[PDB]
Amino acid sequence: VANGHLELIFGWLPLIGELEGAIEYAELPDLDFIRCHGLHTLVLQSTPW
Amino acid sequence: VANGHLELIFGWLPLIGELEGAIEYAELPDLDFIRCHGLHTLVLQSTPW
Repeated sequence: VANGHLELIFGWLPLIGELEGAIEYAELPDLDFIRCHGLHTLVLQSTPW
Repeated sequence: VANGHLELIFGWLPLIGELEGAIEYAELPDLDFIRCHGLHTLVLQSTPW
């Protein structure tokens, strides 16, 4: 049983490395930019014709 | 007695012939063969879906 379990652990080892490498892919500081806009008006004067 | 025992042993002689023949028959070198099998396995991995 010991020889069968040690072999399985050894075979597991590389997948753990791949998963760890994938973990580092999540902490990459990358993003974009957000924008907004605002307007307002004020009627001044008016007259008929 | 000297003649009777001689006749008796001469009559016993032939039986020793077939007895030695059977003894030789018991030494005949013969035999058959034996053959077997076997199998060991090991799981690799698994994931959900």
